[PDB]
Amino acid sequence: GSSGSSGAYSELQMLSPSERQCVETVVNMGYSYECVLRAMKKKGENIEQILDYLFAHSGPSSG
Repeated sequence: GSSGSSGAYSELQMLSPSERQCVETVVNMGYSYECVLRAMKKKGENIEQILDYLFAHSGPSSG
């Protein structure tokens, strides 16, 4: 799912099924979209990772 050269941020608008779930997932866990988004593009594809990175920014609150 890619071809159009021009249009990067466009993805955000219509992310993929793997990215959407990633975001949504965490977003559901009780996180932000922007952060998660970045984290996702930072850590890539790996909730755990995104979580590890997220926590960093996020505050320590288990439960």
